[PDB]
Amino acid sequence: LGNTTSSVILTNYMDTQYYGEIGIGTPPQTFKVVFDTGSSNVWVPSSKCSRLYTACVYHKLFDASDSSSYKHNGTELTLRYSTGTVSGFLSQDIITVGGITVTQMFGEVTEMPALPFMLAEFDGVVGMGFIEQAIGRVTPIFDNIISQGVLKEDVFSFYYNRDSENSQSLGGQIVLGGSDPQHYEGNFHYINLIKTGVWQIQMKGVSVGSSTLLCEDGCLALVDTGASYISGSTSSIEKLMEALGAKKRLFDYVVKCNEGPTLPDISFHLGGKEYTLTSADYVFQESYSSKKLCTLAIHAMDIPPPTGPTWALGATFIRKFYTEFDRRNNRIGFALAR
Amino acid sequence: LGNTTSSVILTNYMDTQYYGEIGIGTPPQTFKVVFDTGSSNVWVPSSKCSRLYTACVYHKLFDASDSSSYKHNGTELTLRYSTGTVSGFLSQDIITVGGITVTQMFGEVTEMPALPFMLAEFDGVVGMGFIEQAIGRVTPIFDNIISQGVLKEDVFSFYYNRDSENSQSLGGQIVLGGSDPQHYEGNFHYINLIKTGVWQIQMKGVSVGSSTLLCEDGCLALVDTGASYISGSTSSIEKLMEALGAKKRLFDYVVKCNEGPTLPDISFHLGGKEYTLTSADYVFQESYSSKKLCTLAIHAMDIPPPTGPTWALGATFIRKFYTEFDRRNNRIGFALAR
Amino acid sequence: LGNTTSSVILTNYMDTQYYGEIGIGTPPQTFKVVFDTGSSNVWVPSSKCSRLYTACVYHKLFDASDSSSYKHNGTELTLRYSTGTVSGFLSQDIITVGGITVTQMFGEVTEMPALPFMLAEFDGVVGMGFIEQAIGRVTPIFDNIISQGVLKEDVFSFYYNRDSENSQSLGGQIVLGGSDPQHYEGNFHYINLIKTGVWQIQMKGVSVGSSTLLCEDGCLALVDTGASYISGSTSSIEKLMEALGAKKRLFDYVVKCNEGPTLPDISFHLGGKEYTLTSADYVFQESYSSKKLCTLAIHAMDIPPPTGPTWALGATFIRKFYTEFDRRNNRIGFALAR
Amino acid sequence: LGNTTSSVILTNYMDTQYYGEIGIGTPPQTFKVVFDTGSSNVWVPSSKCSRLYTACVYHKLFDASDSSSYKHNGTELTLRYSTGTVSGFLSQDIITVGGITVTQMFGEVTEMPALPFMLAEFDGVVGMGFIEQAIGRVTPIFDNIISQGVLKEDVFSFYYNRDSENSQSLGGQIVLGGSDPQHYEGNFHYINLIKTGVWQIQMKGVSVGSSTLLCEDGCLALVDTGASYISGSTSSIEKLMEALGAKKRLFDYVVKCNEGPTLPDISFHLGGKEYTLTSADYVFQESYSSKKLCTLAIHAMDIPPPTGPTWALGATFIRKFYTEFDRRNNRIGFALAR
Amino acid sequence: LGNTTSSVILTNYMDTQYYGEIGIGTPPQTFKVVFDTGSSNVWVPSSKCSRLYTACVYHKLFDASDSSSYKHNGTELTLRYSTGTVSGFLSQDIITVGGITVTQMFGEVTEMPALPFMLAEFDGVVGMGFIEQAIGRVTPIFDNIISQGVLKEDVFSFYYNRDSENSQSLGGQIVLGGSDPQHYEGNFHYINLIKTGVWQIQMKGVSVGSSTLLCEDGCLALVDTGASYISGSTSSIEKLMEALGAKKRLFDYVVKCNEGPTLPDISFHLGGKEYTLTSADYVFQESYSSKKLCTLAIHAMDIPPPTGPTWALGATFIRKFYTEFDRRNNRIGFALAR
Amino acid sequence: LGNTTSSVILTNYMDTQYYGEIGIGTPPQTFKVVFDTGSSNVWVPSSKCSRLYTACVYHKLFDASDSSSYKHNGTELTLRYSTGTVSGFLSQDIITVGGITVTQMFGEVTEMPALPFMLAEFDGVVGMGFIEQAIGRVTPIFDNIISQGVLKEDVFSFYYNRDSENSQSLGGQIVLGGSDPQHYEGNFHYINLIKTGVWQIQMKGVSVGSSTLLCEDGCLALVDTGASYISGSTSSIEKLMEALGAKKRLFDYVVKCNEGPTLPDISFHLGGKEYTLTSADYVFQESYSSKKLCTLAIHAMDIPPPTGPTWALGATFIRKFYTEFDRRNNRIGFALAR
Repeated sequence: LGNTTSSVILTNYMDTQYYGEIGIGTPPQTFKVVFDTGSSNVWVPSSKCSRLYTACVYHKLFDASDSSSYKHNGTELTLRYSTGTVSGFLSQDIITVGGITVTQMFGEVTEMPALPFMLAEFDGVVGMGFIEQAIGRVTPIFDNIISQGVLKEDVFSFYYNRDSENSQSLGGQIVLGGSDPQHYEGNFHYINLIKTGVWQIQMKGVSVGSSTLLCEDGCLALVDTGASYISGSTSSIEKLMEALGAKKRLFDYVVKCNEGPTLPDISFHLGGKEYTLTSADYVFQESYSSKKLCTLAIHAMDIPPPTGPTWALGATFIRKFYTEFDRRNNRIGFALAR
Repeated sequence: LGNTTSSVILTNYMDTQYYGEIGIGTPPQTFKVVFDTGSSNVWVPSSKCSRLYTACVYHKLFDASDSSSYKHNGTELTLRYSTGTVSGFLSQDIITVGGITVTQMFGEVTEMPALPFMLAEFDGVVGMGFIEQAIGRVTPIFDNIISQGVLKEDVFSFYYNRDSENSQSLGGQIVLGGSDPQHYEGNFHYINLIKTGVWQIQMKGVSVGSSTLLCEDGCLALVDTGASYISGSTSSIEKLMEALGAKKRLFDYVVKCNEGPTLPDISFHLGGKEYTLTSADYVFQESYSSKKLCTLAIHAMDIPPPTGPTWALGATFIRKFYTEFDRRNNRIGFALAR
Repeated sequence: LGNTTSSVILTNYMDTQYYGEIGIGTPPQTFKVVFDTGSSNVWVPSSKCSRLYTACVYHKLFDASDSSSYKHNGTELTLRYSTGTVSGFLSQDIITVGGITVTQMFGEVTEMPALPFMLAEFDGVVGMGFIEQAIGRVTPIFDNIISQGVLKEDVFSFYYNRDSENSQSLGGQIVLGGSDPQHYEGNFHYINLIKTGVWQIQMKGVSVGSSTLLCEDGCLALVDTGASYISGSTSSIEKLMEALGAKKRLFDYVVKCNEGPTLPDISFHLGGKEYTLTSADYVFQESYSSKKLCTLAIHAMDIPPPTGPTWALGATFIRKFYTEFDRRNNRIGFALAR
Repeated sequence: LGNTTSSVILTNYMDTQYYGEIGIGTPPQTFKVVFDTGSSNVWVPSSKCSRLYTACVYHKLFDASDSSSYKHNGTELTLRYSTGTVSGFLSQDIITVGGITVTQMFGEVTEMPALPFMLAEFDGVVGMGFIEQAIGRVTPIFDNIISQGVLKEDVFSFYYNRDSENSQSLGGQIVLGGSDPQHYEGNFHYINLIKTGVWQIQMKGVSVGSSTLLCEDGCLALVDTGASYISGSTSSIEKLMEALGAKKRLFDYVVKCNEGPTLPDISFHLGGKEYTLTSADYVFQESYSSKKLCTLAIHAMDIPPPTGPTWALGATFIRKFYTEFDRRNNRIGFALAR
Repeated sequence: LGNTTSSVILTNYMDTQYYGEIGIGTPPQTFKVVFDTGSSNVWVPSSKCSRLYTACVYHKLFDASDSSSYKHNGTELTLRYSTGTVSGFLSQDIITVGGITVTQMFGEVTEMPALPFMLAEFDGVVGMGFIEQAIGRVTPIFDNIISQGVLKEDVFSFYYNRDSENSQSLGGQIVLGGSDPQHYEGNFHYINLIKTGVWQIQMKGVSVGSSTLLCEDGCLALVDTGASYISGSTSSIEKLMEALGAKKRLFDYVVKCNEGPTLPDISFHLGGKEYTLTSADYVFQESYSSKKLCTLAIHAMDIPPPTGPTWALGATFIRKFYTEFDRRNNRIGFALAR
Repeated sequence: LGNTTSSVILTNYMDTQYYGEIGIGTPPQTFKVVFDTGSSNVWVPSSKCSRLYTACVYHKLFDASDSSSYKHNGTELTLRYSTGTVSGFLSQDIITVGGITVTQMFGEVTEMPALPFMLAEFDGVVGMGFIEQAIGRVTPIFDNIISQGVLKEDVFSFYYNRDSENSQSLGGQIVLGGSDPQHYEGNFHYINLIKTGVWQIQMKGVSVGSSTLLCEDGCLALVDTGASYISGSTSSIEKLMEALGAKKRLFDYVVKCNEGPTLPDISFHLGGKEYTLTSADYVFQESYSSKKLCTLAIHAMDIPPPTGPTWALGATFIRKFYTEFDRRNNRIGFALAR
């Protein structure tokens, strides 16, 4: 341990994508990345990404030939998420994350599909997960930063803000090595991980207003900074949505915008505490008109073993509760807001 | 040289005006002022300003008749900024800035144009530039603070925050006599002034996306805490804006609001570091609508000789990079703001 | 009879709620109320309304202990509407309605459900119906005002305006004791009530364009100032909507906004006259785009005996036709506009 | 004392300017003027106003050279309002106000600032305040009308309507010598002036929702027909706005438009009655959008001694309460407008 | 052939109607008309159009009695389009089209249905089709203009612009007698007509991204300047929409607005070339929100023999490709843009 | 009389300002100027303009001290337009307009009001009116060009384009000594000037839809290239706007944006031709929203004797009709622009 922290300011795109800058190379090539506790690899698109993929013409590409600290590896890799898949090869270089500099093995991505990566405002991903789930067992970036012995504590924290058209306010902030009390209130309460290797905790029930109608007898909750939404299994979400009176439009679940504020609180029972989102927290009140339909920030996602079936607590949850991921103690701390 | 630093808390109005409070006279008459490295005089509006100047109706007015420590001078002065002019006369009184008290000659302004000053939340200006550029050869406030030999270093530093809808967020901060490590990370990187007497450095190139398409044979950068935006020559900005796909209007440049988030990076090559802004840093993202127009915090400003032609790096730039102004070593230092 | 009238200016919320001020107590506690010909009791929320109900934390509460004219009664009551139900107890106090002061028994409401009363911009309800339908046979407020012998005529009238974003114009007006010719044109034509005790008239047919396709052989029409919409039985409305080419979205019936103006007039045959709404009168033209769906201000409502089955002519109808409720003659007068 | 009352019809521009017509000279030159209880001088723009004052280009100009009943005076005068200043010189001529003809000294204004006067639909001002506050000790118009002994009572009354998109709606009305019972209901309630010479009364408290949180040890209220809004001291309004959740901008305070309708009541305790405004009365509701900002008709205005510190009750207040100004008994009467 | 061209500037209404001015009569009565290669008759509404039809009260009517060049014919005619039907009688008069004057037989229309002609922003139609499909074998207007021998070439061209809220730019342009290179780039490539008498060409396939999944083994394509959209048979469009992942909302096919840019190019194989529309060309991106649904500018239309079954390439196609209809050579030329 | 024509390319700013470049002095100092048939003097802003005139800070300033061909005069002058006034003094220098060089007396302007000139993209004005209306009897530029006997005809012509978002579109064009057949079609139609000395013709009537409801006994039309709009007397425009259903605001008239496209034609009867504008020609269609307000390019302007009362036909009109100004025959010719 040392005496420093490093923060990275995040851009909020439409409350569904949150990303910040890293630099790769000497001199640094700068990319927009999602900092993702739900995966463990660092990747960006390659200058060798063939321009067949519209996604690669529309994102910043890493040119290894322009860095005097680049070292070749070549080993191939396929990274696949629950919503999309990328593929490429391993390279080594220096990565700057809020003026921490760290030598890191990462993926230069050469196959990058339009679905979904044309919708991505970010270029790549910095996996904040554990080595146990890293592809190619490449040492994750946070472990390499812990190895430097500069960070005040072996934790990192996430603030995700609510988007506003009347402010140019920060979209979010990640702090490596600690937390920022400006963005939460009170004190952390922690829930221990079921096992090291995944940012996943036991959940003891999910209530809709007055009744634990879901997850009686327990279920799993991934805390996923790379997911836009709160997610459940298709069956859990069907039942949640019936309880709310929301219905599947064509693609998504909606409520009449005026009735949004009549919807019940949703509480997630974690570590003896109730983490409660109100309807204002989980419905996109694009308006409050009785003539308009409004979407909810909750979706089905059937996550396969070994990680799933599980709920995923993504940006929707994180906007409400500032989150501290504690590697030393294998636990996740939450605090409100702000 | 002593052992003092004073900080002044600043208010951020709409990401365009940053100002703090000074007290003039006995008893103190308080004023909201911009601390401005692009000018070297102090002024506030005067009680002798005709109320046919509506700007004077809408601001705090120094009344000499209520100050027991006032000393008459009466010498005429006119101050010219690129967006407007003020005129009045010189007076001397005691000024408090962050618990430092200094006897100072300042302008009492009696002619204060509606455009731009009806649009100012601030009342006046504290010039932080050098005596060389002082109108009427009046000794600047920072030279007079140095002469007291209380300050630890002959330096001052600026932190400009992003806008907030929260009361708790600090709008910004000036430190007299040092820098605040709580608002920057990594290390300072320093560029020497072309010449003492102006806060202007050499700029080695401006790149927009993946091309050094501007300032290719070097140019000038004024580091200007009193400017809201980044500015360049009309021809430089025309070229810059062609590359962004932006439309020129009367006073600004706009893009379609849906286009904003995906506009390219802009980098400024200063003293052997690239200083990169993303679109989130220079677009006022107020909507994601394809039907609406979103302003960029970059504009044309043709500054004349001897200082210009020059780029000016204002609040758009300083928000991302904590800035230290070093009078001892005639240099400017940048570090990543937090 | 006397020589006075009393008017109360109404706020229009989104063309679906219309409410104005009454004061209760000495000194007066002011509430927002809907003036409702479809019920006969006065009620407001109580200071004794337990804060379990989010609705009670979000509405103004009557504190009996702060009125020197309050007299206890205690008798309990349940008031239930077609869309929601309230419950509480009877109290007596002085109620001011446009500077008429009247001693009135009313309900202090202690049970107030979030569905629908969290959507209510009004606090309570002033029932303008007859004693025959009053709960607890509490003398309705208008009968108590008639008893004073101050009103020029034993009638009351309603103006409901169309909402506009470009005006701060009156939302509506109720006149006790007469009418306001500024808000209608021409002369009233009256339809007699089927029976005293309910504001309900015989309807002789409903035509969609050129054909009385509905209510041949007669049907009932409640004139209901407490209802947002024109309503029919589920079967009547299914057939009306098929005739218009409107369809059930998920929650509501919609048309493409561009096709709104192609929809046929709807005429209600009352008292030998045709009361005609055009499509502009019954469709919420939130836009006129061929890319957008627009909702209609007509809904199904199966009203149970003894009052139903019946149509209900609520705000949608009243916006078109200024309405005079004539207690002396047991009839309802209509006139256009304006 | 005689048997005449004259009414003047007023135009309502956007709920912010209320003005009627006077005729000056022989033949009459007509002017749109605000009748203003917060000032005691009459002025109109002069033909001698330089056309470099754009405000003079855009208004009606009195030309002395076309009036056979003009009498020269020529004494300089300056008039200062809280939002701007006019300057010119004194002239005498015949003025007709509602079919009363009076010989009157008025200001011919030759200096008329673009801000605020380019934004005025009106040309000039008829001061209805007392001689005590008259600049240059000029006898006010109402004192000269009283001296004719034609008026029934030494009183005048104001009715300010809500805005309308209809041509038929009367914008407002001033009655000279009485009040119009057609535009108020219930009874007048009277408060005595602190002192003759100013239309200022004692205010006993200002409450926001269910709490007397302002003016708790009493304060001052100017009843100001020439002001658009209700105003308080900066500190009073900061506190008021904190309680409403409103954001301060340059010239106004805003809330999110969806929040407007549910903002609390504001009450003004005047002479043993509470005068209550709902949010519909003080919010310019232009939209119900969560993304838009809606202005409040309440602002900060620090009026200096001897008149201030004071609240000012302008058109926001007068729209709800018909106001009678009684010079005989040095009092102000309020009744509920209709 | 002569040496002139005639252009007519078109108004773009919502990207779905395009119309320009013609004058009929001496002196000219001016009408808004769609210039329609998909029909061959000229018609406008008649002054003799009974006002039963709301469409006729809402459009400009031709009064024969006010023209000194009107000559009676009387022969009746019914014109029916794929979306609506009109009926009336033949008249002769002088028609001015961009200052070409031509004696023309046209239909005075006396039966004009609200569906769809109440939605029409245009008054009438100028059929640019061949005599073979003219009703009453009335010589089409372009043949009568060719007969004058004034036009530089026996062709006419169409430019249709994309609508913009930030410009008052031209909606479109038709050029009789040639083309305007300001509105296309590069050189025409032509496809020959299957047969003279219809503006219809052979199509050799329609691909969605990478695969000719439609129209393998050939199909027909009408080039129809009177159609808003690209259309196919119901079966072709069902399959196209499944391939895109679009679905039938209630009335129309939609995609989530954010996913619009992920949709594949659509290429129409005509004359050995691929005419490619991107998703930006065929989806109405009224927004790009993940919370909103967006409609496509492609619809089913089962066109009956002898002309159909066929695709129709209407405004959606024409916006992308500037179109030259070449009567001399019986072919259609296309060029991009602009 | 010689054989030269010169064209000057104009820039279209927002359909409201049309201007081209002139060069003054040796070496040339370039200025953006409106070519204005409604005035007869040339002026540009002067370097002697006080920078307390913010308009002068924001425009190009003629500096006599940098011109070797300058000749002093110094005579004061003031120029009055209907929307503002400029003042300064006379100077002589060489002016180039489209490759014609002429020695010219012009105004150096030292007083330049913020309103309207802060809103001008142009710097100054080239008066194209007659010597009769020249302030200070200064010979107008076109009289001095004629005296060189280089021009083919004693005429000049104006083309004003519609606005564009394209760079390639020419904003407009003035031809000195002829007309450009590339920008008009059909034949010119000529009206003789009421009198030489003003570009004013007789107008025989103004019709709105199907009724000559204005200028029924004849009136005056100034053909004014320096005016943005069509203007009439206040009373004429009130009547015109009543017929359009438009609302009057401070500086303009608006309709609901959805109403814009269906507003009636307006025709101007000039010399035995009707000149017809559709709503597309005089509405700034920025939206089709029922909630938004759309400005008309028609306004009230009361021009005084001897020139007025008069209508003025500005850019709204000239955009549709190519205009030739014939000094040889004292007439104005119109043809349909293309």
